[PDB]
This record gives sequence, structure tokens and C-alpha cells, in this order.
Amino acid sequence: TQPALLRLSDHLLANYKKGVRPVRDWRKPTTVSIDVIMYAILNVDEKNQVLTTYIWYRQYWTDEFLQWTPEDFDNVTKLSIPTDSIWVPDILINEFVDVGKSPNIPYVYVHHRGEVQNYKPLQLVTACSLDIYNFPFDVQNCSLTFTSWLHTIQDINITLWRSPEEVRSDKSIFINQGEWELLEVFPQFKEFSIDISNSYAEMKFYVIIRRRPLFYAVSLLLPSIFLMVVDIVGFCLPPDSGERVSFKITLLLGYSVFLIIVSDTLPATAIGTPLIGVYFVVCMALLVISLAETIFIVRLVHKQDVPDWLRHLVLDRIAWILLLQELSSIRHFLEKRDEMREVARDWLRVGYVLDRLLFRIYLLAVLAYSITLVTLWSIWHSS
Amino acid sequence: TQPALLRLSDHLLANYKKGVRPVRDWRKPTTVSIDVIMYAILNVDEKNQVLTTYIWYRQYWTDEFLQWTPEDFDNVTKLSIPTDSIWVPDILINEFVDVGKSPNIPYVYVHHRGEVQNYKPLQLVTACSLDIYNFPFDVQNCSLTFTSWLHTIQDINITLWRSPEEVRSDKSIFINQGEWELLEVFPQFKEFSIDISNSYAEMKFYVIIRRRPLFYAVSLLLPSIFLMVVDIVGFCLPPDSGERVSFKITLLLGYSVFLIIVSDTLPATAIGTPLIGVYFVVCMALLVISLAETIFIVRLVHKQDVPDWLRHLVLDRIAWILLLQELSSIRHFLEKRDEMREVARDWLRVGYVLDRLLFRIYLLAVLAYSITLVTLWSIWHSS
Amino acid sequence: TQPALLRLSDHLLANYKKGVRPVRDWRKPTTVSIDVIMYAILNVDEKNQVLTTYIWYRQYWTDEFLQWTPEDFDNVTKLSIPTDSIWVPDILINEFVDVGKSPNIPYVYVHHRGEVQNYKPLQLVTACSLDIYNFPFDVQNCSLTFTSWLHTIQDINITLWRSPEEVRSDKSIFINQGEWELLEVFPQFKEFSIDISNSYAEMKFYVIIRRRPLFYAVSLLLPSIFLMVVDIVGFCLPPDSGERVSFKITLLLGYSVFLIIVSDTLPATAIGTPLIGVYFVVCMALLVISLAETIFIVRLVHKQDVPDWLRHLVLDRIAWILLLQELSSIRHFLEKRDEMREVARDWLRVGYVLDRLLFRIYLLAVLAYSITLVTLWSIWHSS
Amino acid sequence: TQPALLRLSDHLLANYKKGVRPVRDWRKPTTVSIDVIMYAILNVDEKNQVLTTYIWYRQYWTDEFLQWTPEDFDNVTKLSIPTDSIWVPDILINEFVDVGKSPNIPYVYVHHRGEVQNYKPLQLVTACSLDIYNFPFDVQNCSLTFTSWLHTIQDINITLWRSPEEVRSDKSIFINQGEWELLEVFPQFKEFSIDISNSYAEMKFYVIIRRRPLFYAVSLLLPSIFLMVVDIVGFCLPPDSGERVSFKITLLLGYSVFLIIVSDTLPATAIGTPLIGVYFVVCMALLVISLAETIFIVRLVHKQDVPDWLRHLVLDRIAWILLLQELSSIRHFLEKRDEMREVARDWLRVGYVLDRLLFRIYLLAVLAYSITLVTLWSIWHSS
Amino acid sequence: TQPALLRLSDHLLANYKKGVRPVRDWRKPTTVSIDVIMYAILNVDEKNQVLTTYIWYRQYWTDEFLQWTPEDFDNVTKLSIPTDSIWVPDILINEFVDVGKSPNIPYVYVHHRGEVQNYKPLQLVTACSLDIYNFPFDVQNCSLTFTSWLHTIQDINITLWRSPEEVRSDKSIFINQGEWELLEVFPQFKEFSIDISNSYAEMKFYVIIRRRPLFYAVSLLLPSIFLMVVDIVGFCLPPDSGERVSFKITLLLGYSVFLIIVSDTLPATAIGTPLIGVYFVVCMALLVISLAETIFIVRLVHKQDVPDWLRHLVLDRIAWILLLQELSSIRHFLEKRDEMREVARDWLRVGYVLDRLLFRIYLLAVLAYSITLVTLWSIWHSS
Repeated sequence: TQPALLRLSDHLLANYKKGVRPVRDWRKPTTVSIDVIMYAILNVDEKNQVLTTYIWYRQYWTDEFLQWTPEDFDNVTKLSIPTDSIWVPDILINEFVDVGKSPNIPYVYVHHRGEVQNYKPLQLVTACSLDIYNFPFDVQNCSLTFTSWLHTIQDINITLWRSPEEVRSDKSIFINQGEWELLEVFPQFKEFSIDISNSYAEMKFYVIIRRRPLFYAVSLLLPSIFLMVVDIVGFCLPPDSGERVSFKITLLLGYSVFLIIVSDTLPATAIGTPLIGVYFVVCMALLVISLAETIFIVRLVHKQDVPDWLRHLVLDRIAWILLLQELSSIRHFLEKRDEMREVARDWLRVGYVLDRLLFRIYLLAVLAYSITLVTLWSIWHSS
Repeated sequence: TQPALLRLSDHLLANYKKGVRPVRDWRKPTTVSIDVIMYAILNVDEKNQVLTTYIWYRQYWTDEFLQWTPEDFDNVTKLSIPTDSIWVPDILINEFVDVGKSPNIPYVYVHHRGEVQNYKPLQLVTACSLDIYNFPFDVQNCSLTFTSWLHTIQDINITLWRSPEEVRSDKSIFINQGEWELLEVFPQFKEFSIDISNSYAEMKFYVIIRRRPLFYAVSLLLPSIFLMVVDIVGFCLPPDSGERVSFKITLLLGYSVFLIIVSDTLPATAIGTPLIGVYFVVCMALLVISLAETIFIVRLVHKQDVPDWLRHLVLDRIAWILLLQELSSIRHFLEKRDEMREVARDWLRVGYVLDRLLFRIYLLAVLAYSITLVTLWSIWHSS
Repeated sequence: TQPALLRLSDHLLANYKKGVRPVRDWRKPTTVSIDVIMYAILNVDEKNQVLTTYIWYRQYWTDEFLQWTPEDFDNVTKLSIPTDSIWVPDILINEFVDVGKSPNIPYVYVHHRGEVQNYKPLQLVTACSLDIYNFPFDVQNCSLTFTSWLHTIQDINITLWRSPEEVRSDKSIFINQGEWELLEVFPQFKEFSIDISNSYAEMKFYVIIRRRPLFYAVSLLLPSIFLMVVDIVGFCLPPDSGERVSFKITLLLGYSVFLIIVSDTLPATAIGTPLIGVYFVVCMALLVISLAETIFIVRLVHKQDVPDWLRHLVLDRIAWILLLQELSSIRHFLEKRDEMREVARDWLRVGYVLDRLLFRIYLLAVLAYSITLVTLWSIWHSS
Repeated sequence: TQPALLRLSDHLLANYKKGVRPVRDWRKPTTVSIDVIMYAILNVDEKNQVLTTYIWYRQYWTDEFLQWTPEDFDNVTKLSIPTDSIWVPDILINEFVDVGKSPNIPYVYVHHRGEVQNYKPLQLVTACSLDIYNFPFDVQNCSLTFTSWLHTIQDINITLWRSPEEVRSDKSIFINQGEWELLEVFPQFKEFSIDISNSYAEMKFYVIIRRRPLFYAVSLLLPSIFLMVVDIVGFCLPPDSGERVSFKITLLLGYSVFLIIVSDTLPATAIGTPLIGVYFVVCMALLVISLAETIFIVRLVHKQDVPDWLRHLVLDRIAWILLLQELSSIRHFLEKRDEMREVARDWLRVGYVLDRLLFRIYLLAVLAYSITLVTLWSIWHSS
Repeated sequence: TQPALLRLSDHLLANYKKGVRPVRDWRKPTTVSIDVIMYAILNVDEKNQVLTTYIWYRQYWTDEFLQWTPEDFDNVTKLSIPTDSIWVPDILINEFVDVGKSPNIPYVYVHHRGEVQNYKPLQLVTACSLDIYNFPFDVQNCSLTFTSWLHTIQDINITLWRSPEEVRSDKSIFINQGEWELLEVFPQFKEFSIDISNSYAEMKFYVIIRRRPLFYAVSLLLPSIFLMVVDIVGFCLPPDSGERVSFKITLLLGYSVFLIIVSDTLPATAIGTPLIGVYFVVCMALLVISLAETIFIVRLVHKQDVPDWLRHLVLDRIAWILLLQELSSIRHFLEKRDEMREVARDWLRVGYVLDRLLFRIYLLAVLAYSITLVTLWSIWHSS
């Protein structure tokens, strides 16, 4: 006598058709459960609005023809079969824009009551809407819809194998060391008809993820905050100090390089914009502004007199704030060291006033930036 | 009795030939409808003049041999068949320079009157002429011609399944969050003969898209406009102020870095050129120009006298604008502080005049830039 | 008479089934030994937390049906068979997120007692937790779990072919010239059940590797240490020396560029952070700090008097440290060269004190950096 | 009666052998015409010396066995056959280092007299010698040899389908918007024998292309020419003007960044070198040279006297060009303002002479650069 | 009568087995000659220690079953057969870490005495030890071992087809325009046993290559040498000249950018280091050193007196080298212009001495660099 593992495999696979749906009455569908686990988050391309994941996609369904009596064959109740030798459902992710590179599992299991169990390490790449407004603290609701491309609901009703609560909690297999965390995955059924009789079963999986903003924080914000503080203290100087002006130039160069670094190297998609680079743009803007202002005042150090305009403007401004003759050749030579103050000094002083006012409001800008930052931190920690 | 889903699949696919065109009289073609939907715009490579899209290409055609009487088989009127087990038309996009990575749909449908329904998530990559003249506000008319590579019109007449108006309006499935929008897709039939009897049916699809210039605007133009304004105000200074000249040097460094950033990081193909970097090149040019001019004047501060040439030139210029002796040792020591003005001052003043004239016209250049910008905005919003 | 190499190949492969597990009694598993060698470490992507290796994966198992009597066939005891013509186990690496590009070995060996010997140059790509805390001196414990995706332990018990000590020592085939070294590979068996009756055999291989930090050392740290030393010596200067302040600006630019270079070009994942760039951030921070301080003092050179606050603060500070009249016009003109010291000098001196205190503690920071460096060196050499 | 399209396909493909060369007398070859069209120039990698093209490769040959009498079968004279069901020639491009990604055309045509017509959108990647001497204006003669890898001339004689003049003129299908133009494609037959009896037919296709140097011109040369002009005018200054020297430093920084940008971002292979970056290297060199010279002179401003050496050298140089006592304390204090000229002035003047001589010859260098540029333009326009 | 090309192909391929080794007595191996030609050197990745080549791998071996009598079949002595229809040896390159993309040759030849001739354009990618010590002038001995992965020497003895001298000289087919040259390829047989009875034939091919250092020379060294010379001449200045110090800062910025460019853009693996960047690191180091020294001296310009320490140190140093009263108010006001020299001058002079000593030894460093360079040139030209 032969092995029953041969005799049964000879029985079940002979006179079988991989194309014909495995059912005796066509009017019934062949229902298909699934189960999804997130092994890891391989990569997140914020620019192209796509996602890279690796999952352990299980699958279960029934085949009327893959049935036997265990007692007739060695009391056997399971059997390995090649997946390519039987009918298989053409499940497909709606967001699957590009083919996933993953190895084909050459076998499946079968039970003595038509059941089938196909597991595989499905790797996938999908599209997703990615918000960059909270760029370090970004949290997403990327989706994974599961369905047949063609087979209607009347042939294939997608279902779930595990219970949904069990699915959301399941973090049995995950690599936390990645840049991106994972919070849960909510499954939900849906029916989908673009037009009549095109009913298609569906099973959405609201994948949720959270970024670890530590690295971005230390790498980006703290250098920016140091730049902010050096601008803050640089404004303390008196305007026509020349290398006060060159110091604002130094800060301009640093801010320029950093602002450049943002979309040089850091992810910044075209849709929307993050507020962080916005605030940095603003601070650089105010820097160059008062760079021009102290330069204006430096021109005004040279005797130059528009003081009427200036004067009523500062009034409204602060309203809104609410032989011996020859040895006196040498005397005059001395006092000419600062005799030009009689014109230079009014404009010098009011320029100093501008410097300090502008300094206060720039400080307020940096304050708003920090407030926003702490708000985003709290929101990130909120879930 | 067996299942009719088996008995009919056994009937239809036995004694079938995938190669032979599915028709009884060869003189007739096998007409093929299609339908096209734009799931998304994955990427746009402005440099290589190509496009990346993901579409839901449907397809319909008739097969004389895939016919049956429903009553003979379980009153059945539909059936799933493997796509690889029957004749298929070799439709192919003319612009399809590189193979699209997309998964093969292993099944199709068939009706009891020879009809076939093949749907698939065809991903594709094509060439396209891309205008960069309106770089942020670029709007394109990229095409997708559909045809058989070989089969003549006498075997295969391409058609359309839906009506064209329905097709242009259809944005049922699209992801607006991408960098690129989508306006519509115009279908149109065409016949194509390079030479006689090589008639080939065709079906063009004038894909239309629109960029969201917000990110590029904030990231590029506003920094550039701030650079423009600091140059504007820097020109207010008097020429031989030394760090006026160093300030123009600072602006030169910033403009250099930015102009470099343009084709460093921002898309800029070799065909044509965008006007934005053009205007920036111009403003940098005028900056370095008057950097040289104030330097020229600084040399002229040193006593140096070509004032005849200068003098008739400024005339035509403004025409076109239309013991006690020893204590006077110390007196002369004092007045020698500015006795050199007798030569320095004429050249100093006319240099100041150059600075201000050049400042006005540079302002006009920046004005033209802004006018152009608003024009492009209006054109972008026009459709 | 024909060749026996033909007659036996005709005997063994006819009436064979690639799908059926090669066994006579299903209740027994088909045990599978393995053996692993590390040809090379192709690449290590610290960012994406993955690994690239090339290995010589051997494999051994038994087939009850691939049995013969050597005497009946030319006294033959070995035979080459195509691997695609027989049953094969579906071994698969758990961390195998992306398919390895490797060539298929078209043949195997078989012995006259059911034994099989399949060797292949399996290339693979896996995930791994990668610590960057000791960025140059990083040492990892990346893993390679081996198992069947589906087949339970009751069908397939993974084992080892060689002995484990022999395996760990084996560096017969390895390329030491790569960036990454290799220390050993520890094999270990494991059983794995997510839930009941889902027992799956496993065989982990704790791959160990060590970086050669020479290049990173010379390329990164020594330039940084030179930057550190120039800041050290720059602090020796007196505060209101103007280009002392510009020298700190120079160092700020250099430090900025280098700190930028770190995550520009050098690997720096998002999880955790290396201490090296941390220390560099700190030194840059102290530089910009005292840049602001000497600037503050430069403002204070201008007559300005907050000296009460300063004075009790420095007290607590050092507690914690524990006609002739007209020719005297010219006399006063002379002595006015430094008559402003009466106010400038106290603030100047205490600013000098700040410079030197801050210099000492910055020196201590650089000291801690060097201590850490030597510690990591010793740890690296420790194994 | 069945369809003749079935009956003939049943006749022709039964008892056919895809491997056997389709011929009755082996002594004759099976001649093969071709035809080549350039759809587009996808990319040109100047570094790796390769080329990316997309072509419409037609092909024609005879099959003695694929013959029928039209009258016997529906008066039919054409027929679609799957390409994979018949003999095909193994044509292969000699420069085809890397496999072209292109879709397989699943059908061909056949006529009733053994003729076959296979068209396909062959995409390819080849090697090519690429001259960068005229980097913007580069024009190439990249080749595409066509042949069988194995089949000798005695089995396969390559030929041409169209006439060669028709082929060179044909630009029916081409996309001019690419960076690269196309001028023509010259076909030519060749016989090729490395050694005796290894005669192999061949069909070379001298693809010709021309770059559109507009973008490179505006993006590279004009900024460089502006740099040139600012150096030109900067040399007008007198040497020991300090920020003359700092201005040459500014230009040095700009030139450095640009020279870096060249092989940073612009294509520059290792074989040979373009003259454009050469000229830029030269101008930067002369800048740093006279930067050192004005620095030398600045040291010489300090009293320092080598004037004998200098003096005979300038001779040969220009040969080759072919109480009251106390109020005179204050008098001497005044005249000491420039009493150091008695030594500073000779060296100052001769340094000025060096500045101007060096300025003239640097101007000549820039002149040569421009002359070369116009020459290359004319050559580019020449064909 | 049929064609003999059909009748013989029908004879030879019927009753054939692709798996069984083509031999009548198993005790003999099936010996396999080869031949190798280097079409081109596609790419060399110095970082990953790999190589990219394109070769024309021929192959020859015998098949006992593919034998016929020419006279019985049209006096035929050659025949084209599909390669996939017969036994083939599983030759494989030991260094073949990643699969080569190359097209499959669908045919082979066969002669009437069992001989087979398979040619193919094998493309490959391998690992190789790459020395970067002579980075521009690097010359390698990269290897290509050929063998069967499995089949022992007792089944397959690798051999060579051509003679070895003929093989080393053969440069019939090569593209010299690439970055990399080729000198020769030495073939050599080897036997290989990790352990007993695992004898495996082998055929190593010591590929040799040489870089064309022209581009790297002009692009890297000459700018570096110009930097060296400007530092050389900058050291001529007197120390407390302020923009001497700023000039060393300029050179520091340039050197920094260049040193950064090295491993930014130029290949620099982690194993070992090139001496060129080493020398550049050294010169930058000495620059920043004496930048600090002139800064030290500038502090010492301020009256400051450690001159005892300095004095005995310079001794050992050079040992190792082996009313009227009021008008004298104005007199003293004058002479106070340099009365501070009484302390400033000793320290100033000895600082000048340091500058010049350090200048000499830095010159020596640059000298050593140039000597090394010429040495490497000579070595490169040596073969």
C-alpha cells in the first residue's frame, strides 16, 4: 500500500480546475476572511505621498471540492498543497500603486472540510495623504483597503478572521526601533458601488502611526533657537556700531543656510507647509529688516536732514505705545570730534528706539514659535 | 450531476485557441472599447520629460466562441475565467517608453453572448513635453495614446465605452493631496497611417494637470523678494561707505547661493528656461554691477583726475533724464581732514548719482518680476 | 544497455510529486539541517534599520522516495537532479522584508538513502535594530531567524548540520576589507507559538559585526578637535577686540557647516542620537554664547551704567569660585584718548572674567568629549 | 464548417518546431531585414559612457514552413500568430551592456508566402564614447551595431528593409523637446570575423545627436562671465587698499563655489576634460595670484628695503614691454602722516604696475575664453 | 522527404533529459573549457568594494548523446538548438554577490561529435578588495573565480579553451574611453577543498585595471596646490596685521570646503585612507595653528608681560636652529604713537620668528606632498 499522503493528494488535485470558483452552487459567494499584522514600517516618503510596510497577511476560505473523509486516508486531517495548483482569490489593495517585492509561499494547508489556510509575508507600497503641518509631530491615518479587483460581492464577501478589538491591540510582532511608531490598526467593512450592480466588498484597515520627533527636535529646532537667541542679543547693540550690522549679516548667512537645509534635506512636500520653517522664515525676515534699518541709520549718521515727518510720526508712535584764538583752533579741533552730534544724534536715538521696539516684537515672534512647539508636543503625547 | 460552473468552463475553454482572433469571419474586426480613470499622479520628472500615473484601465470586447445558452447551464449568465486562458488584445500606449510595474489580474468575466470584461490597475510611465516657462504655475497637456502595436484597424477598431463628457468630468477616484492636481482628461479617436495600408486605430487621452505653486512660492520667491528689498535699501547708502560695498558683497553671496539652489534642487530642464531664475540672475547682475561702480568711486576717492569726459557725459545724461603761523600749522592740520574734497567731491557726487539712477532701474526690474508673477497667478487660476 | 545515470534518473523522478511531503508516515516530520557562512557584509543602512549580507546557505534533508540500490545501477551512490523537479522545503527568514536578488542553483545532489544536499548562494536583506549611540564604534547583534512560513514543527523540525562551536569560529570565507568586520555568528534553536498548536520550529543566527572607526575618526573627530582648539585659543583674547568677536563668528560658520555635514552625509538615524554630534552642538553653543557675551561687553565699552546688580553678583560669584590753559586743551585732548576708562574699565574687566571662566568650563566640555571617546575606543577593542 | 482563421492556424502551427531554423535547405541562410526609428532620446549619462534610447525596431524574414494557399482558407492572406509559437532570430545589439526594459509584443503577422513581420518597441541601453571637450556643444556619433550573438553569416545575413537615404531622413516620430536633439542615423552593413570561419553579419547604425546648449549657457557661462568682469574691474583698485584684497577674496569664494559646482552637479567624465572649467580654473588662479601680490605689497607698505633686485628687474621688464621749534613738533606730527612714503612709495608704485600688467593679461585670458566659446557655437551650428 | 534539419533535431532532442549529466560512464567528468573577454568596465564602486563588468563568456563541452552521422542527414555537421532544451553546466562566479542583468541567448550550436558551443554576453557584478592609498593612481588585482556551485571536480573539470598568453594579450574588444583602463587578465586553474571529498575545480581570472588620474589630478590637486601657495605667501605677512589673520581665516574656509568636498563627492571608502586628503588635513591644520599664533601675538600687542619663560625658550630654540613743557605735551602725544613698542616689540618680533619658522616647516610639508605625488605618478606609469 502506498502512502495516504500521496493517495489523497492524487485524489484531491486530479480533475481539479484552478480557474473555476470552488463552489457547487454559483448563486452563493465564497466568503474570505483575512488577518493583518504590521511587522514593521519600512519607510515613509512624505514627498511622493506613499508608504512602505511589511505585513503578515493571512487568509482563509472554503473549497467545496477540497474535501475528504479522514478515515479513508490514514486518519489525516491536514495536508500541504502547492498554492499554484488550486483556485486562489484575487485580493488586491486599492492603494497598491506599485508592486510589492515579496517572496511567493509555494505551499498552503487544507483541512478535510474544504477549508484552506494561506499565509504569506505580503510586502506592499501604497499611497497615503500625509500631513506635514505638524512636521516633527506628524500623526497619520493611512489606509489599506482590501478587495477583489473584479469579483463582485456576489462571488466574494470579504470578512475578518480575528475579532476587531483583538486586531487593534495586536502588537505581537513589531519593531519599535524604527523612526516611525505604530499605535493601532482599525479594521472596518465597507460596501462600494461606483454605479449599480458593481457592488464590491471591501475591508479597510486604518493604519495609525506616530513619529518620534526627538532626532528632528535636537537636529533642527535647538540650532534654530540658538540662532534666535543670538539675534535677540545682537539687537541689544546700538545701531551704527558697524559690526552690529555685520553681526546681523552673519546671522543672515546662518539663517539662510539653515532655511536652505530645510527643503534641501528635511522632508517638505509641496502640499501645505510646516509652520516650523515658516517661523524661521519670519525670524530671518525680521533680521534682514532691521539689518536694513541700522544701515539706514548708518547713512543717517552722515549729516542729513524728513525729520518733520519722522517727528510727528514718533509722536503718534509713542501715543500708540500707550594766539589764544589759535589754541582754540585746537579746542575746536577737539570738540569737532563730536560736534556732528547736533544732527546725527536725534536720528541716532530714534533709530535706537526702532531697534528696541523691533527687538521686542521679534522676541514675541520667537515666543509664539515656542508656544506652538509645546502645543504640538502635548498633542503628540495625547495619543 | 456536476456543478454547471465546472461543466460550462469545461465547454468554453476546451478546443479554444488563445492566438486565433476570436471571430468567425476574418473580414470583420473585433472592436474594443476602453475606459480610463486617473487614480493619482505619482510623479512628474520635469528633467527627463516623463510622467508617472496610476490608472484603472477597463476594457471590453466580444468573443464569438465564448458563447453559451444560460438555460443549459444553471441559468448562468456570468463566469470568471483566467485571463491567461483566452485571446487578449495587445493594446499598448505609444508613449510607453519604460514598462509599468503593475500586478496582473489573474481573472476576467464573460457573459453568455461573447462579451468579455477585463479590468486592471494599469500603472504606466510615459514621455511628455513639459513647459517650464511658468515653472510654479506650469500646466500641461500630456497625452496617452492607446492602440495596438501591430494589429491593423481592419482587425481591431478601438472605441470608447463611456461617453466622452462623462469621462472628462469623472473625478470619482483621485487623490488631491499630491503636488499635482488634475483638471480633466479629454478622449479623442484618431486614425494613423505612416504609409499606405498601415492604418492603425488610436484613442488619445489628453490628460491635463495643474501644479499647486504654494510651496514653491513660499520656498523660493519670498526669500528672493527679501533679497531684492535688502538690495533696494542697500543702494540708499553713499558709495564710498566701505561696508555699503561689503553689504553688496553679502547680497552677492546670498544671491549666488540662491541662484545655485535653483538648478541644484529645483527642477529646471535643459529645454527653455523659467523666467523666475532669469529675473534673479538679472538682479544679481545689477548688484554686482553697482558693487563694481561703488568700488570704482572708492578708487576715485583717492585724488585722481577723464573728468572732461565724465562732465560732458553727465550733461548729456541729465539731458536724457528729461608762532601764530604755526598755530595755523594746526589750523591746516585740522582743515586737511577734508581738504581733499576739492577733487574727491565731484566724483563722489556723480557716483552717488549713478547709485541712485541704477537703484531706480533695478527697482523697475523687480517691479517687472512682480508683474509677471501676478500675471502667471491669474493665468493659473484661469483654469 | 543504456547508461545507468539515465535509467536511475528515469526510475527516481517518474511517478514523483513535488508537492507531497517526501515521507511514508505523515505523523513524522521531515527534519532539515542547515549551515550558514558569511561571505561578506555588503551594506548596512543605519537609517532604514536594515542589513545586506551574502551567505552560502547549505541545506540537508531526507526523501523517502529518492532511494535506490546502488548495485542495481552502476554501483552509483550520488546523482545530480534538477532542484525544480522534487519537493523542497519553504524555508524563509522572518526578517526578510525585501526579496534577495540571487541566482537559482538549477541542480542538487541525492544519495542512495533518501538524502538530499542543496547548496545555494542565498543573498538576503533583513531588518535589524541598529544602535548609533557609539556611532563610530557601533557593534550590533543583528539576527537571522530561519523557519518555514507555514509548515508546522510537526512536519518540519529545523536542526543544525555542523556543531555550533564550529559554526561560530568559521571565518573560512570572508572579506575583511569591507567597512564592517565580523566577529562571530551564534546559532540557537527556538520554538515559537503565537497561540496554541501554531508551534513553528526556528533557528536564530545572532550575527555579530564591528565597525572599523578609523575613517570616521580621521574624517570627523580630528577636524572637530581642531575646531575645538581654535575656539579654546580664541577665548584667550580680550573681549572688545572686535575681530576676537569676528573670530568666534568664523568658528561659528565652521562649526555650523560641520554640524550640518553630520546628518547631511554621515549616517544618523531618527531613533536615539550619537553623543559625538551632541558634544559638537554643545561646543558650538558655548561659542555663540560667549560671542554674544563679548558683544554685550562691546556695547558696554560705550559709556553705560546695573553695575550694582553686577557688583553683588560678582561678589557672590567669586564666593562660589571658592595760553598754558590752552596747551592743556591739548593735554586733555591727549588724555581723553582713555579718559572713558573710568566707566568702560570695570565692565571691561568683569567681561574678561566671564570670558576666562566660560573658557575653563568649555575646556571641561571638550575634556569630557575626549574621555568619552577613549572610553568608546576601549569598549570597541574589548571584543 | 469551422472558421478558416482557426483551420489555418491549426494547419500552420501543428507539427512546427520553434528551434529548427525555418528552411528546407540548410545550406542557404535565412536573411533578415530590419528597420530602425528613434522615438526619443531618454537619457545620456556622460559619466558612465552610456546611452538611453527608445526605438521602434521592425523586422522581416521568411519561413518556408509558414506557407499556405489563400484560396483553400477563406481567401486569407494575413494572419496573427503568437510570437512565442514560432522560430525567431536572436538578434542582439553588441553595445547592449544592460537589458532594456520593454514590453513583449505577444503577436506577429504572417503572409501566405512564408513572410513574417515582427514589430516591437525595443528599448535599449548601450555604451558610447562621449566627448566632453565641447561640453555644452557636444555632438556624438554613438553607434548601434545589430547582429546575432551566435548564428553565423551562413545562417543569417542581416539586411535593411527601407533604403538608407529614406532611413537617415526619417524623423517621422521624434520628441524634439528633450535636452538632446537628433540629426540623423546612418545605416551601414559590415562583416566581422575575429578569426577564421567566425564570419558574423552586422548592421551598424551611426546614431547622431546634438545638445541644446542654451540652458547650460545661461546657467553656467554668464554667471562665470560676470565673475570675470567683477575681477576685471576689481583689479583697477590700488593694491594696498585693504578691501581691494578682501574683494579678491570675495571673488575667490565665488569662483571656488562655482568651480566646485561644475563637477558637483554638471556632467564631467574622467576621460579628458572640458575647456570651460579649465578657463575658470585659470581665472581663479590669476585672481588668487594677484591677491597674494597685493598682499605682498601691503607687507611692503610697512617700511622695508631687494629694491636693487626689483630695480634692475623692472628695467628689464619695461624693456620687454617694448617754542616755534615746538610748533614744528606739530608740523612734523602733521607731515609724519605721509613721511613714510619715502620708502613705501616706490614699492607701492611698482606693485600698482604689477596689478595693471597682470590685469591686462588676465583680460586676455578671458578674451581667449570668449573666442573659444564663439568658435564652439559656430561649430555646433555647422551641423 | 522532409528537411534533414528537422529530422536530425527530431532525432537528437527526443528521448533526451536536460537533468542527467550528458555522459555514458558516470565515473568520468564532463570537462568544460571557457574563454573570457572584457568588453568594458562599466563601473567601480570604491565604497561598497564591488565591480561592474561586461564580458563575452564563451563555453565549450561535450555531450555523448548529441551525436550523429552527418551523411545520414544532409551531410550536416552543425545545428542550432535551443539552450533551454539540453543539459547545461551550472557555472557560477564565487564573487557574484548580486545577479547580473543580461539577456539570455536562446540558441547554441552542436557538432556531430557531441560538442557544444554556448556563447553569451554575461554581465556580472562582483566584490573586490580596492586599495585607495593611491587614490588617483589606484591599480587593482580584482578577481573572477569560475566554478560550479555544487558539481564536484569528479563530474566537472573546468579548463581553458584558448592558451593563457593569448588570453592575457587579448584586447580585441575593449572601450578605452572609460574612466578605467585595462592592462590584462591572467587565468589560472585552482583546486579548492574546504574539507575532504569537497574538491571543486576552479578557474581564477586576475582582472587588472588602471585608473586615468588626469581628471582627478586637475580637479583636486591643482586647486589644493593653489590653496597651499596662497597659505605659503600669506605667512610672509607680519603677525598682528589684522587681515593677515583674516586671510588665514579665508584660507581656512576654502580648505574646509575642499576637505569637505573630498568625502562629500570623491570616493573615499572606510577601509584605510588616501594620503592626499591626509596632506590636505595637515596643511589646514598648520594654517589654523598659526592663525591661533598670530592671534596670540595680537593679544600680546596690548601691553602684557612669561617673557622669562619665552626668553630662555628662544635661547634654547635658536640653539636647536643650529609753555614749552606743554608743546612737549604735544611732543609726547606724538611719540606716544609708538611708545608702547617698549613692551609690544619683543613679543611682536618673536611672534614674527614663529611665523617664519612655521612657514618653513609647512613648506616642507607641501614639499613632501609633491614628492609623494610624483612617486605615485612614476608607479602608475611603471605598468
